[PDB]
Amino acid sequence: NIKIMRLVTCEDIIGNISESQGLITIKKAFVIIPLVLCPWQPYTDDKEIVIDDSKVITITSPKDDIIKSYESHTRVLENKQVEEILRLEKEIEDLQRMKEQQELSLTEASLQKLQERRDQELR
Amino acid sequence: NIKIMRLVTCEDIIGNISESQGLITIKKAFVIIPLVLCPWQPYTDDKEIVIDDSKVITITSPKDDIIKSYESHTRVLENKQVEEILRLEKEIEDLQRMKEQQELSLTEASLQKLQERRDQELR
Amino acid sequence: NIKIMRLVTCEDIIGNISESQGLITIKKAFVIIPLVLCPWQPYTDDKEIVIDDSKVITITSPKDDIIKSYESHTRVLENKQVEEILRLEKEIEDLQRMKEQQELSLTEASLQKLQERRDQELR
Amino acid sequence: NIKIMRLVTCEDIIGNISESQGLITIKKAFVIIPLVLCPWQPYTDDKEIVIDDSKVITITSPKDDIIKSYESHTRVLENKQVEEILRLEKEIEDLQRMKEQQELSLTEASLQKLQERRDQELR
Ligand SMILES: *C1=CC(=O)N(c2ccc3ccc4cccc5ccc2c3c45)C1=O
Ligand SMILES: *C1=CC(=O)N(c2ccc3ccc4cccc5ccc2c3c45)C1=O
Ligand SMILES: *C1=CC(=O)N(c2ccc3ccc4cccc5ccc2c3c45)C1=O
Ligand SMILES: *C1=CC(=O)N(c2ccc3ccc4cccc5ccc2c3c45)C1=O
Ligand SMILES: *C1=CC(=O)N(c2ccc3ccc4cccc5ccc2c3c45)C1=O
Ligand SMILES: *C1=CC(=O)N(c2ccc3ccc4cccc5ccc2c3c45)C1=O
Ligand SMILES: *C1=CC(=O)N(c2ccc3ccc4cccc5ccc2c3c45)C1=O
Ligand SMILES: *C1=CC(=O)N(c2ccc3ccc4cccc5ccc2c3c45)C1=O
Repeated sequence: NIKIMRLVTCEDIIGNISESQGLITIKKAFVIIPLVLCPWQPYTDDKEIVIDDSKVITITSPKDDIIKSYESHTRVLENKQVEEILRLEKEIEDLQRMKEQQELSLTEASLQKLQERRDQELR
Repeated sequence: NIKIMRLVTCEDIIGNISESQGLITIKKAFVIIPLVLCPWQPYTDDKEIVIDDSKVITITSPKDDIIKSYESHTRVLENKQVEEILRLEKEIEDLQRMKEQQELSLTEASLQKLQERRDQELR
Repeated sequence: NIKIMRLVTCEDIIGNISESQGLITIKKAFVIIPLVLCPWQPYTDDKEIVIDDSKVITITSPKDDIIKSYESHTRVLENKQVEEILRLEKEIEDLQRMKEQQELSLTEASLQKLQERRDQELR
Repeated sequence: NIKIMRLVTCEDIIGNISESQGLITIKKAFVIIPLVLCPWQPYTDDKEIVIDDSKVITITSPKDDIIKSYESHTRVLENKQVEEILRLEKEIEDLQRMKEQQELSLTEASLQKLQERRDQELR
């Protein structure tokens, strides 16, 4: 149910909406800058945002081109996210392996000092 | 038993030595460059190195200043190693936490695609 | 309950909120300038601010990084406040001591004139 | 059994070694230039080189990074060799085909003269 929302604060946002008796929920909202798509709330990790219907100006069905652009944007963002996750996987694996290798070639007294220092760190 | 070793290849190396009937073992060897101390074998992680006595020119007891410098050098190296280990601990902890936070705010389909992609990676 | 508030006047403010049936209270509110945190009401000394729910656009849970930055900002502000209080303590103590020392080395007639002048001041 | 060998001629060479009672064999030896890996004996086609143990200074186990670099170097060299073999296969096939085509369009007297000339060549 991809639709365009007009907010009271002269804002146009496209997203997948679900309508209830008094309030509506929106997913993957994007503000439209005359086109440029920008994340509506780049401060939260919530999947959906609830909003009262009293702050609604117009609800409408967008054009096919807008829907296609919205789909492409979301797909590109998700692909970037999964690529970043894979990159972080590889980086953390490499770092852990090299750190373990460094830890292996240590001295008993140095190991005890490291343990005490880490205990003081966590203190 | 900190002592100075003269090798057949015109080399002077100071280290803690243990003498056996045919071969001798050395720990924390350091070549002396006319003074500059350099690691003797910066390619292995072994704690001690065994060497036949037939390749021995002279064994001798060093001066007090040389022993003090050797002790200071070893202590500084060990302190640097433990500091690096602590730094790596902090870095890997931060990276793992941020990666988990990134993983939390994902989509089910994206998570499935990530799982399949990781399986293909390990393939 | 650190949360992000969207006001009707296109404003985003993070703070510790408490929700009631008709109105909500907020503590340590901070406007977000695209990040920069600014005090929401730098004109009042009240600990909490009450606001009707009819002026609410969205309530949401922020990210971990935002919460950490908010905590650090509040802690830094409180530390600055307590340091300023200590500085003022020291300054007023020094000023009072030096003023008392000045008052000690006076003349009886001058003291009477000072008393009359202070009485006229308060008149 | 990838290990580092110190020779009497102030040389460090890494390779896969096999130890016997009096002599040791080494495969894929590589001199280390402070890192740069160079073929130890770029004059022979022998798979393994035998050497007496009396010319041994130190035998040691290298680090994981050195082993990884050695493996990568050997794999790259083998891939280059097989690629060159394939290139030579293609070149010799093309040359033989074109030479046969040239031989086909000849004259009987010219063919006899060619046969006599080749016989004189081999003489
Ligand atoms: C109320 C305050 C404010 O800043 N608003 C606002 C929010 C978003 C936009 C986006 C684009 C745009 C272009 C020209 C003017 C203009 C004015 C105000 C806003 C704008 C905006 C509010 O709605
Ligand atoms: C994210 C993308 C975007 O365009 N944003 C945005 C939305 C509304 C406004 C209103 C006013 C204004 C003034 C100066 C700069 C600026 C930047 C971005 C936005 C602005 C904006 C996003 O928040
Ligand atoms: C045999 C070969 C070689 O290179 N050697 C060698 C090893 C270490 C050193 C250290 C310092 C130094 C100073 C001046 C000359 C010189 C020559 C050779 C070596 C030197 C070296 C061997 O012993
Ligand atoms: C590590 C420290 C050091 O001084 N090394 C060293 C030992 C022997 C030699 C011999 C010859 C030579 C020629 C050019 C450069 C160079 C650098 C370091 C050394 C050299 C050396 C160590 O291996
Ligand atoms: C209404 C009047 C006004 O001035 N508003 C306002 C309040 C705060 C901000 C903060 C940042 C910002 C950036 C770009 C444009 C813009 C417009 C209006 C405001 C802004 C603002 C009102 O909301
Ligand atoms: C305190 C910090 C801050 O950024 N404030 C702030 C909030 C809203 C606005 C809106 C418009 C405007 C125009 C010119 C200057 C200016 C300065 C600060 C603010 C402004 C603002 C605070 O009040
Ligand atoms: C004996 C003669 C000779 O030339 N040696 C020799 C063999 C290999 C190397 C490699 C690198 C290097 C660096 C600095 C000095 C130096 C000296 C001698 C050799 C060196 C070498 C012998 O060992
Ligand atoms: C192959 C690679 C390499 O580095 N080689 C090599 C080994 C030892 C020496 C010793 C002395 C010397 C003097 C001038 C040039 C030169 C080049 C290469 C080597 C040298 C060397 C190989 O043989």
